Amino acid sequence: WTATSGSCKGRCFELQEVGPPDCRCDNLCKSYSSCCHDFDELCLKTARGWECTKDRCGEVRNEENACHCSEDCLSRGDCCTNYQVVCKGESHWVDDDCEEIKVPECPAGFVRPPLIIFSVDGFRASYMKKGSKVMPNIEKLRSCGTHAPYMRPVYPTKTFPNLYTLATGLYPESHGIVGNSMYDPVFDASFHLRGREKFNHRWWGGQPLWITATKQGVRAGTFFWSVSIPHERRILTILQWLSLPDNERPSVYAFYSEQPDFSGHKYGPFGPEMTNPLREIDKTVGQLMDGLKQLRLHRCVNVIFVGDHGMEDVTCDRTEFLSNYLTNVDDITLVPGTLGRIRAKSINNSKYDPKTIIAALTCKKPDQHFKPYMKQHLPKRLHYANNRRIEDIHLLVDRRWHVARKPLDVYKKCFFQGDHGFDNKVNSMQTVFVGYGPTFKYRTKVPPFENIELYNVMCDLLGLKPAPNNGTHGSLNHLLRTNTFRPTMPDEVSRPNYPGIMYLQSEFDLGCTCDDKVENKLEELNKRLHTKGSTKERHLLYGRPAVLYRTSYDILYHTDFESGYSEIFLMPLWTSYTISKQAEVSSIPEHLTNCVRPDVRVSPGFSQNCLAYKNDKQMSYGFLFPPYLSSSPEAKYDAFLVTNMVPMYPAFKRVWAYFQRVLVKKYASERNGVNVISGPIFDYNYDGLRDTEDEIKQYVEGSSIPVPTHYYSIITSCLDFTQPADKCDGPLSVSSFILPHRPDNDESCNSSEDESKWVEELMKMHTARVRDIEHLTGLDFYRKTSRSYSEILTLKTYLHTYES
Ligand SMILES: *[C@@H]1O[C@H](CO)[C@@H](O[C@@H]2O[C@H](CO)[C@@H](O[C@H]3O[C@H](CO[C@H]4O[C@H](CO)[C@@H](O)[C@H](O[C@H]5O[C@H](CO)[C@@H](O)[C@H](O)[C@@H]5O[C@H]5O[C@H](CO)[C@@H](O)[C@H](O)[C@@H]5O)[C@@H]4O)[C@@H](O)[C@H](O[C@H]4O[C@H](CO)[C@@H](O)[C@H](O)[C@@H]4O[C@H]4O[C@H](CO)[C@@H](O)[C@H](O)[C@@H]4O)[C@@H]3O)[C@H](O)[C@H]2NC(C)=O)[C@H](O)[C@H]1NC(C)=O
Ligand SMILES: COc1cc(-c2cnc(COc3cc(Cl)c(C#N)cc3C(C)(C)C)n2C)ncn1
Ligand SMILES: [Ca+2]
Ligand SMILES: [Ca+2]
Ligand SMILES: [K+]
Ligand code: NA
Repeated sequence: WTATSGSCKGRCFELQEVGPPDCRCDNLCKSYSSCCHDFDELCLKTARGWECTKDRCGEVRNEENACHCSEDCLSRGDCCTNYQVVCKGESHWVDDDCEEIKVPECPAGFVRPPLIIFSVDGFRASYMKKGSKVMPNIEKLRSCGTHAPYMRPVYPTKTFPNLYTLATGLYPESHGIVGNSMYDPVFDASFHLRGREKFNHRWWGGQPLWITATKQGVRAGTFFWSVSIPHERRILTILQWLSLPDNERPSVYAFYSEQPDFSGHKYGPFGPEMTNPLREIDKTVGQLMDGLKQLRLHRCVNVIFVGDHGMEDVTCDRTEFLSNYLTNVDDITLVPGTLGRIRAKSINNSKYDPKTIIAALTCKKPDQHFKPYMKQHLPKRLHYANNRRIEDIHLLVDRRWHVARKPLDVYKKCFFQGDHGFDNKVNSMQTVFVGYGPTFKYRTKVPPFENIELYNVMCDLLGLKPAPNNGTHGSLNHLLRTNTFRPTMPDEVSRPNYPGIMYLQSEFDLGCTCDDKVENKLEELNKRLHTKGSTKERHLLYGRPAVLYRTSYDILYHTDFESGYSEIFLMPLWTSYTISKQAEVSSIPEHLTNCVRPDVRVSPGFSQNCLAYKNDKQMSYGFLFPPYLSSSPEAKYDAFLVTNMVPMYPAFKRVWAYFQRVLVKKYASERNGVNVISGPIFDYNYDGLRDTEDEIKQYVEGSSIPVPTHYYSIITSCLDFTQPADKCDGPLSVSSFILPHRPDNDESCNSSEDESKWVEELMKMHTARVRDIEHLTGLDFYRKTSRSYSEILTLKTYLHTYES
């Protein structure tokens, strides 16, 4: 209950919120039913519209007007945005030539260039090019400032998850806004797009930019705009705040547009009806830039023009129904649409079985336009699992489709021709970034990057220290003319041991055999050189990875590969090897099929054993350095050391062997050599972070050999592919993956066929950034290169997306 009978006189769009039950006069007031009775009258004026006309020039101030054309308007800070154009012979900002902003040109009293975030809903990346003829203001920001060809959203590619990601630098799983609707099982509460529940603070985790700013003595504008406040009034409000006294004036501001999303849902992304919404957003940008120029701030303020997600063609007839797959369809609740999330209709049911629900949804029709997953089995690049609000069962929906429980859900609610929310790698979901101002570079194109990175940069733009987030601070330094952030490499926590030959063969009782008793002095020093590190410059091209936690591990050198071998997990953390364009693939000789050899540099007690694999009827083993890529018959024996072995499900060895036997050599031929680092990952609590030993839920039967949840590879070459991977003078090129270590290939509907028809497709779906692997391993890669650290940080955030 409010006492709505105070007044907004002299308080319109006040910046501090007055608490109940005073009445309120800010942007939230409508949405809380809490505005003073005179808010519309005083604060939402509309008379005479939003443009000065010649006849109003020099008019006598009439305080009823929406905006002013009177001589006193600039001093009052409330002119119409076109005042100077109509009444003082000035040019619109868009009609002015682009001129480099080498230094901030600010009025006296300005301590720092302000930041304005202009966010647009549903603004698909390709609009920049396809709508260029009708967005002159936007095209000028883009060509004259710093721009990417696209920006990658977060999954799900919905509004509130992406805008709150923009504000926090956090993945949805960490900030808590994991969909546009959410059931929390502790709140027994749903969050939706309509309703007041969304306004409760318990949903919104992390530290958004406006709080970061305020804690550090930098003042912020509203980020939230009530829907009924028209755009022209949002712009005028920002421009009025910008005229406040020095001690009262915010340094950071946001504008949000509901378009072009709103129309895109009705008409599809490139419907003829979309040209007008793009024209109207462009006009709004023009108003802000003309208002900035009037106030002499157009070469002082940093402007970010940024989208939350794109828009795809989606129609009612492209709906998959769970009613066509399940019988028990009334025992579940589905969060439907461009993603699916499934849980139990009633937590009073020990008869609910997720295993059976998954199997009834797996590879059931040939055309099937979705794929079910347990959340921990989703691609690690989505970072979509470590939250109670994300249901255990997830459906990834194909682009252009919907999922729903039953037909009536879709007709007892065709409306719509567009939607979004698909996998964040999908081209139609990509959005926009432009940065314009003294602190951004001039006429610069940068590569596509992820929206999780922008929080750090906005903090940099404002002189703030960012709260802990998921960006990689420094990875976007190349956007900026002046950086206050100079990243440095994390310190190595654990130094390796370099063991020599310390054990006799008969000390090992591993239950392993190898046919290797097949005895020259020219090649007797030569092999000693190899075990001591003589080929190490060829196989370890970027220095050894740094271990960033306390552990015990050994570096092992070999002719063909180098490894960092963990005495705690009884396997390599990493294994590094270079395959030139010229290298040959060979077979595993028949006499060496089951060969496993003790490593005389490593104790029996810190070694794996073959007996356990024999007793474990589910579990088999593979090798991290592949025997197929041995440099010589004699070097091949090094690939069968017990220190190169890793636990692998037979189903997974199909994937791994094809990767090792066919794809590495393909990449070396295409990329003119590759350097490969491979290894295990343990993420049993699916938090995206390296597990400690006491968090492992599965061991090779009867042993202390831990079972990885995933296997990684980082594949690096020269970006200038006229140079070989091992002699590259310049920038690097990388692709990486994190494959799930699964006992079946149910994820791949075509896995009964030859590996050449399904394995690469799987690996593409599980593409990853180097940074994702760093989080999952506690390792730090690329420590010794000739490149700047900033460039290396950009390389570690790169994702190879395999979209056309
Ligand atoms: C993306 O970047 C983010 C941000 O850096 C990072 O997330 C951080 O990861 C840290 C390690 O997992 C974690 O550190 C401590 O967590 C708590 C402190 O938490 C509270 O206080 C902070 C600070 O202001 C809050 O931010 C935090 O918010 C979370 O919880 C809210 C709901 O309560 C929610 O609104 C908000 O969205 C957020 O949710 C997310 O995080 C939680 C975990 O915190 C998840 O469960 C959610 O699903 C959601 O993802 C909290 O309000 C500490 O208490 C921990 O201390 C443990 O572990 C210590 C290890 O050093 C150990 O010394 C202690 O013993 C202690 O153990 C005790 O508790 C155990 C169980 O925790 C118990 O069994 C044990 O026996 C003993 O009693 C952690 O130090 C940060 O909270 C987290 N921040 C955020 C914002 O998520 C991500 O890791 C990256 N992602 C990637 C892939 O890099
Ligand atoms: C049903 O009501 C609605 C209301 C709205 C809505 C109203 N005002 C905004 C802009 O919010 C933002 C704008 C920016 Cl630029 C940033 C940042 N950084 C963050 C936000 C949030 C505060 C976190 C949402 N939105 C999304 N949108 C859909 N539906
Ligand atoms: Ca949106
Ligand atoms: Ca973990
Ligand atoms: K076995
Ligand atoms: Na299959």
